Amino acid sequence: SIREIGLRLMRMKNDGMSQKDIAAKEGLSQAKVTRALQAASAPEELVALFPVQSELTFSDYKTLCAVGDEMGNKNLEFDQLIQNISPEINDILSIEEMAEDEVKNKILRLITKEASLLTDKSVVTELWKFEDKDRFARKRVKGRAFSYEFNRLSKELQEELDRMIGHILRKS
Amino acid sequence: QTALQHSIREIGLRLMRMKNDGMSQKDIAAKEGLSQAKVTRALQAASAPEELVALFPVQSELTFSDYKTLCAVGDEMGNLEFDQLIQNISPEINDILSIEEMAEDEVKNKILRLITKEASLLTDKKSVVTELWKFEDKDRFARKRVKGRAFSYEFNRLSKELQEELDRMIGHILRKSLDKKPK
DNA sequence: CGTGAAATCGCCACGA
DNA sequence: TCGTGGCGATTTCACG
DNA sequence: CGTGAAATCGCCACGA
DNA sequence: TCGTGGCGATTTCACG
Repeated sequence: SIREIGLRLMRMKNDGMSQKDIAAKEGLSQAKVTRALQAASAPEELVALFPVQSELTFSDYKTLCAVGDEMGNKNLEFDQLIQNISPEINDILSIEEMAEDEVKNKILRLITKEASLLTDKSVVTELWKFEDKDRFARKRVKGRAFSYEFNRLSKELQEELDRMIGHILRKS
Repeated sequence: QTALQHSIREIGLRLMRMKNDGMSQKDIAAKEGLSQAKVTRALQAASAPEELVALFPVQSELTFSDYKTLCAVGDEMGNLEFDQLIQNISPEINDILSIEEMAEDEVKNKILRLITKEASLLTDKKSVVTELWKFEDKDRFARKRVKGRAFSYEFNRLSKELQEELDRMIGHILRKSLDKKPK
């Protein structure tokens, strides 16, 4: 709600209009001006996540701005987050019982979750999914170094997997 | 009535009887009239592990030199330990009594060479780094590491071409694992 | 300085 | 024996 | 609780 | 801008 009104007032920030005039070019209160503008800066990628953007509280957009800064504010890191929970987002959007306001709530608290542990490095990439608890394949990137890590897979696989990488290097 | 030997090992026993009555071996080397050295060498063998003493057919073809390397093996392993070991080898041990031609000559050198071997693989029981392409750079590298039933490939500072290459290639390989049909 | 849920280890056991 | 699932015991790890 | 060599990390700089 | 060797600055690691 306040969001749209925000992105709408935003364009008139770049039109060369000062909050003042706008608060008047809309019959709105200057305070509500900064409110809206502020809510309009929140990280879109997350904005989108929410299925019923109408139930978002100004506090929500605000907390979102926070989950953003504390996280730097750049795309890829978001996308990193977006996926680390993407399945639960769709998971919840499957439940039927809980109201729509309870959904966003659950969803929000979720966005503050990742934000805290992923900003406390551990950039991984579950390159496979077994139904087994222990058993895995993953890639890990950190600064100027990457590494793959598998566990509990066929010795042949290991074999196969050794043989190859040895080459790609040899191809240098 | 029974007494006096030369299977060197027996002498021990007696001297062991005596050593127990609080008698310096130095005394013994005189009481009985032998060289302190040997009196220890004696005793030394008299302590060779009874069990391991067994596995041998002709304990008479056992050389001191071995006997040492035996009690050596006696304790060198906590001194359940003896039993399990008698096992792991029991086959290949007996699997040698068969072999037609060969008496107390190369029985030892194999029975031994085994008992010890399959008795060393016990006392001592982690990651295992390895290199792939030792570079020239300071900290640029490509290694494999195996801390268990889990392996992994480590890499530092490399051409984004290299990554993708693997990235896609690893996925290539992985994917190969499985395709279901029909209808 | 406990806590429980999630990733892991440890060890048993059955088929090449 | 050696390799690989399974399943319970234990370590990790973010909270309260 | 040092103490140095080697393994890593900071960051500044150079060519599509 | 971004992706890549370089070398100083520092953290790792096994001992004495």
